[PDB]
Amino acid sequence: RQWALEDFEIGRPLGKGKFGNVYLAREKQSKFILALKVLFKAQLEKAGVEHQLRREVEIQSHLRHPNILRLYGYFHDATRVYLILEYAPLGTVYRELQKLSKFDEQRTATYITELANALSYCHSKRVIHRDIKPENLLLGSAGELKIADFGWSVHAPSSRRTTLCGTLDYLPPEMIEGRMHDEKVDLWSLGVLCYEFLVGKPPFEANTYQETYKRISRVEFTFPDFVTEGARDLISRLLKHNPSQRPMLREVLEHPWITANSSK
Ligand SMILES: Nc1ncnc2c1ncn2[C@@H]1O[C@H](COP(=O)(O)OP(=O)(O)O)[C@@H](O)[C@H]1O
Ligand SMILES: N#Cc1cc(-c2cc(C(=O)O)cc3[nH]ccc23)ccc1Cl
Ligand SMILES: O=C(O)[C@H]1CCCC[C@@H]1C(=O)O
Ligand SMILES: [Cl-]
Ligand SMILES: [Cl-]
Ligand SMILES: [Cl-]
Ligand SMILES: [Cl-]
Ligand SMILES: [Cl-]
Ligand SMILES: [Cl-]
Ligand SMILES: [Mg+2]
Ligand SMILES: [Mg+2]
Ligand SMILES: [Mg+2]
Repeated sequence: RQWALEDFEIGRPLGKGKFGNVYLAREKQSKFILALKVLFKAQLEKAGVEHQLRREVEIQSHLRHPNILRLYGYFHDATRVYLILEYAPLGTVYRELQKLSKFDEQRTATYITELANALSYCHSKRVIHRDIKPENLLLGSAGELKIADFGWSVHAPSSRRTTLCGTLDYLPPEMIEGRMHDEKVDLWSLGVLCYEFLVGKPPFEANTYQETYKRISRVEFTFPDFVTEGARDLISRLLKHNPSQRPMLREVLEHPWITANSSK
């Protein structure tokens, strides 16, 4: 029913967020292990992001998919808001990529398949994530990808602007430009992730914000020699300036490079 902080024993920090921290926690009666995303009311209020927090909570609450992190509940006290999340025990894809440097084709196709299944479910409800990046991709007990952090999620179509000075690396041209956008934004982010998984760095990475913006807007990227023909084909289809030219998620799931390398 109605949770309070006294119902949990808090453990180690699991990760740092923009508006507070995520902690491992145990519900006192059941001993059930979960993650508490803690946000500071004063920081949320100064930034004026309460409306986006309401969307994170309302959207994530109603999603039910094995590759989407569950949001079980929420509560608040005088200074903080607490999101009760499903705990992802194998950490982030971000950490996995720092350890391994780059992923082989099998691990990449498997993660892309899991991501495409999760996004296909979101898009069936016109929910667009818009913040698909390695730090927001968690790993379950079976090493399965779980999409998390619905902080920027909205119902499609939308023209809302997400980050003002944060990383642009995963954003499509229509989002960085402030244009109307839809489900196709997640398809572009899928292409950026596929490239980063195989190469170790996102395709439009640059020293400055303006140079990253320029690269994204002109779709300026090249492949290192080791990237195979099949991976180049899928990435080139996803990274199209025109969102209408981006494939459907069923086309990604049936791509010959995906079917040849996916774990299933
Ligand atoms: N349920 C979870 N299980 C494990 N680690 C988590 C969980 N949720 C978040 N984290 C960790 O905390 C970080 C921040 O959480 P996130 O929800 O993305 O916050 P923010 O909206 O501030 O980005 C993640 O990038 C990850 O490192
Ligand atoms: N549970 C919960 C929750 C609480 C707030 C909130 C409440 C108040 C309040 O009722 O006083 C003040 C606030 N300032 C920033 C957030 C915020 C927003 C979302 C959720 Cl999910
Ligand atoms: O910290 C959060 O969960 C969200 C609060 C609303 C604004 C966006 C923000 C985020 O995920 O970046
Ligand atoms: Cl605002
Ligand atoms: Cl380690
Ligand atoms: Cl919305
Ligand atoms: Cl140039
Ligand atoms: Cl241009
Ligand atoms: Cl070549
Ligand atoms: Mg995050
Ligand atoms: Mg977030
Ligand atoms: Mg990097």
